[PDB]
Amino acid sequence: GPKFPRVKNWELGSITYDTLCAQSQQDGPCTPRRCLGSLVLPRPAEQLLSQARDFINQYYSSIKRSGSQAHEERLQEVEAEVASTGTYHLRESELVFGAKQAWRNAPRCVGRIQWGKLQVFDARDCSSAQEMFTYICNHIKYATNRGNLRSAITVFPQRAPGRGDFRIWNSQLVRYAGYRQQDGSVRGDPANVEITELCIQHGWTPGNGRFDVLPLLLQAPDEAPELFVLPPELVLEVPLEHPTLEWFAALGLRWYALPAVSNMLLEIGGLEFSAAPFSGWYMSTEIGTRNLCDPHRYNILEDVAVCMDLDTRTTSSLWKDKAAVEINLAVLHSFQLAKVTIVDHHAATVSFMKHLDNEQKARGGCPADWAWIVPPISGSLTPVFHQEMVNYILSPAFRYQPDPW
Amino acid sequence: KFPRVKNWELGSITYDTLCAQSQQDGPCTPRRCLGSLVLPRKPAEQLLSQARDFINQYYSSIKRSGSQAHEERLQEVEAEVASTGTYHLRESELVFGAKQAWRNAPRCVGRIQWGKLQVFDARDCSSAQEMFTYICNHIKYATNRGNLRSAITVFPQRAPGRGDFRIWNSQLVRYAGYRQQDGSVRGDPANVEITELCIQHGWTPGNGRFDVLPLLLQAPDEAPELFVLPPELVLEVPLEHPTLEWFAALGLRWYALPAVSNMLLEIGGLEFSAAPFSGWYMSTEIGTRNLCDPHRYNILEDVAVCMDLDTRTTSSLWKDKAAVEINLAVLHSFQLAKVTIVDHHAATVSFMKHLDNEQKARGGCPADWAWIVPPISGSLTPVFHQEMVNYILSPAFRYQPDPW
Ligand code: HEM
Ligand code: HEM
Ligand SMILES: Fc1cccc(CCNCCNc2ccnc(-n3ccnc3)n2)c1
Ligand SMILES: Fc1cccc(CCNCCNc2ccnc(-n3ccnc3)n2)c1
Ligand SMILES: C[C@H](O)[C@H](O)[C@H]1CNc2nc(N)[nH]c(=O)c2N1
Ligand SMILES: C[C@H](O)[C@H](O)[C@H]1CNc2nc(N)[nH]c(=O)c2N1
Ligand SMILES: OC[C@@H](O)[C@@H](O)[C@H](O)[C@H](O)CO
Ligand SMILES: OC[C@@H](O)[C@@H](O)[C@H](O)[C@H](O)CO
Ligand SMILES: [Zn+2]
Repeated sequence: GPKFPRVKNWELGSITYDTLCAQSQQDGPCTPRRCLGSLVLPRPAEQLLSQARDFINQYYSSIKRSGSQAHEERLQEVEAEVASTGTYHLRESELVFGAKQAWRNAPRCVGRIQWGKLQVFDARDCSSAQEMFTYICNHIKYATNRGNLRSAITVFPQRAPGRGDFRIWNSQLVRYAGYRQQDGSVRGDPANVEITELCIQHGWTPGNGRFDVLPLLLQAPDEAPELFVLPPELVLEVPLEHPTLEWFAALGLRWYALPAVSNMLLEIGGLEFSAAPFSGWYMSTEIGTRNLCDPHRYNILEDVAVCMDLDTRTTSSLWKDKAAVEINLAVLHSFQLAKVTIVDHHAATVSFMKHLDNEQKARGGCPADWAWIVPPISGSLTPVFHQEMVNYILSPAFRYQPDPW
Repeated sequence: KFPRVKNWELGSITYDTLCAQSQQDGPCTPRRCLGSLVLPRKPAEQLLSQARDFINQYYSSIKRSGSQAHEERLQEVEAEVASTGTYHLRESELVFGAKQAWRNAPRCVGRIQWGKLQVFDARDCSSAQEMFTYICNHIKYATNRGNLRSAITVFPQRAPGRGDFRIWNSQLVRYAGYRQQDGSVRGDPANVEITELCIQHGWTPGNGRFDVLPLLLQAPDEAPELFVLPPELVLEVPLEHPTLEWFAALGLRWYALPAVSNMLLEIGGLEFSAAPFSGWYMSTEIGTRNLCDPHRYNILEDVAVCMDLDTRTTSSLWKDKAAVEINLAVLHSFQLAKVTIVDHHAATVSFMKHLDNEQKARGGCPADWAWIVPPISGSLTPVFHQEMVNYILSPAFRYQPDPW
């Protein structure tokens, strides 16, 4: 056969070869001697220019003007810019293309069937924390759209050599506070204890609920981060109820509509956008299974199973499984009731399979992180479980970056 | 560099140093990870070094390393490879090698049990008939009236001058799959090809959904021979649900003994092409994969309809709900039948314990996260939150191509 990874779908028996991986200009953490594909985290003008040239080539390919005069002119314009400044700047349409391509290229995102439909907000003119806040508020308003969620990304100015970064300190635009208690337990989201304490140290009067929306800690270059409280009316939340378990509503659970990652680095052509929050809509298991049922998160599995009167004293009763299913159903039912976009893990994974087929034809493959694409409940009940996947890093890319503090 | 391995639920970090012991390459490269792939895409000195390495492991295990009998045994192996191009394991070494292959098996969640393995030396087997007798004893021993006991039976090693001893079945016990005229399959669609091979080799087919296949056993360079397992040897569990009284009427059942019969056991450079092993089931293998996979018995919709769920839409999570009840039925029924089974919560918890032991014992543990994390309720189990390093240690079980 061909010398490219052979990729099998075990449910269907179909075979594809990934040739796209040939485009990867960046090494992952795996070697022939060991696979580290389950690790969450991994671990100069000449370099910039090659990355720039490569991106400009991608861009001109995408507009079908590869090799053209404008392509060569743009390439030269970029070299000369890097020549005199040590950096360069993207044209608006390049930024739009690059942002979309970074999403398209994101191995961990199951939502990529939507990749061509991304509203890119250019906020590269932003010059203060206050303006960052306005742009973020605007983003949230646009993306939330009163429950009819729209994918969006707001791109703040790129890392500039000699100058400090724009950084959103929160990992998400909307996340709930986590308050460490005397007993050592946490009220709210344990994931967010550190950022919550930073909000308080920076002047935020903290609530004491399990679902207090965190304020934004926004950092303009070479300034201390500034604190901005999101106006409650901008943050759409959904009270959780269950379609058949009437008591479920009395748990007082809720989640926010808008999943917006705010601390990833968007890298395009060697340029680094350290603040480029993007948002899509939730896949229900992100909330139902991970946020609400993770032992290190809200960890509500036992609470719900007890209310369901399950035998929580034995693993074989599958109480964790029964309760998790009902929480997930409650999440779906409540978002649907509240008319807030949400996709269940079956619809999401079916759409990702369609995406894989599209991308096979468009690009000869699709980088995908199986561990992340397969949902955290009902894994093999979704088609992606049976789909071998090849993981590799393509640029443009979203990258994790260390917390600014 | 040693991979830093974090558990995201507990925040604890380990470093895998064991992976440095890997002498065999997996499918990954820095350019791309192929960790989700089920199968791999594809002389005296090398054998001698694998042999020496293994003998060294063996003598280190009985803490007689560098000793006398150690050096004699290394000498024996060297003299035998030098003159014959191969060598033979002492039974004690074979026993050690098999347990170690199990211990090293990245996809096995049952490895807490690795030290308790009954090893049957069937290397004195000269015919398919004798293989069948060994296999029958294996099954009897392993099944043990439902009190399942891990076992492996090791048939003669591969030899350069001849065909392999092979069991053609992928499992000792598996159900037939009969391709119907209308393209559908009665029974297990996973077994259509082996079912057809059995028929072509003269088996009279049943037409049930759960007809236990006969064994196609191949002695070297001979046509495979067909042997029917004595039904009394094949313990089966009718599946009923503890609360859904209609579930038993589905007529579903599964066999007690999960026994892989087509993997190659490699020990010290020697390859055992037939070395069927068995443990006991983790419920999700049956409830979720065997019964609910779309390309297997695919019973999700039937159960969901019997549960009277809204089957028309994904958002009702009928699949998830049905799957849970099926797994619950499997556990209840095996527990009712007094047949050893482990649920995926118990199994993954014990596996975490095993990871801890192995971290202390050997500085790591090869683990294939995609396989260790159960097919349902992944993140509800501790292994989901556990980063794992996957690599090939020897002794090893490896896949091998189907003999036909
Ligand atoms: C449109 C609806 C979308 C859906 C349903 C969706 C779905 C998902 C899901 C379920 C994850 C796993 C997150 C986790 O478990 O932590 C994820 C991750 C990710 N998504 Fe999306 N996504 C969507 C939109 C977007 C957009 C608009 C972008 C960027 C422009 C994007 C880029 C990413 C990236 C970079 C990750 C990795 C995040 C991480 O590793 O923490 N996604 N997506
Ligand atoms: C004692 C109880 C045992 C349990 C609960 C157990 C559990 C499992 C499970 C859940 C898998 C994944 C199976 C699949 O989905 O295909 C597996 C695979 C495997 N197990 Fe075990 N196992 C046990 C005993 C053994 C023994 C005795 C051996 C060998 C001596 C063994 C070696 C292996 C190997 C090599 C695999 C990979 C098989 C494959 O890729 O198809 N296991 N085990
Ligand atoms: F940098 C890191 C260090 C440790 C864990 C980690 C995982 C981050 N995942 C958080 C949840 N992912 C989210 C959250 C909200 N929204 C999305 N989202 C939005 C659109 N597509 C996905 N994804 C990163
Ligand atoms: F060579 C291959 C080609 C395609 C799939 C594949 C994996 C199939 N795995 C079969 C199910 N695994 C089983 C079955 C029975 N028994 C166990 N088992 C018993 C003890 N430990 C595991 N595991 C190999
Ligand atoms: C250890 C493991 O890599 C880790 O728990 C991963 C597994 N898969 C995941 N998949 C998604 N979508 N999101 C996650 O946070 C994780 N966590
Ligand atoms: C494509 C994917 O690797 C394949 O479906 C794997 C996923 N995880 C698995 N895990 C186990 N335990 N058994 C399996 O057969 C599989 N199949
Ligand atoms: O409270 C601090 C954590 O939420 C923070 O460190 C996040 O885990 C991080 O920003 C995710 O990238
Ligand atoms: O019907 C033949 C299949 O059961 C067989 O090819 C298995 O999939 C394979 O042998 C598993 O190793
Ligand atoms: Zn890998």
